[PDB]
Amino acid sequence: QVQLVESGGALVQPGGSLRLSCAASGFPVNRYSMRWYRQADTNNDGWIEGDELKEREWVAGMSSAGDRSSYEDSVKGRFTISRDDARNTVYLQMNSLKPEDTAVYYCNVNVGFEYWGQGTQVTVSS
Ligand SMILES: [Tb+3]
Repeated sequence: QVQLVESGGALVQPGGSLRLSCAASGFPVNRYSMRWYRQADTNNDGWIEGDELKEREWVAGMSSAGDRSSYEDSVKGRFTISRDDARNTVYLQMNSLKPEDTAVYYCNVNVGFEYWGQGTQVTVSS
């Protein structure tokens, strides 16, 4: 069936870089637009909990043909979305990471229903 599996989350120092992956099963990533979302840690405790789990912040997206990408303002220039069609995987490159980027990151596709993966956490902290 349709499945999305995020990986690559880690603890990173401020200013650091990371690449997240979203491995898709059940459909081809080069036939669907794919998006990254996050649920951020808004109370600076290093956890995503409670009302933080009721949020839906769009981070980045790329079109099915691969020729149109978009980013939320707060990450423009710092993050880059790409994909590897052979690995059926979408990536999110992060640079110049900030504490405000601490969040669980989720990839998303619409295959006749709206689907999100189980998420991977990035923590930006000292
Ligand atoms: Tb929290």
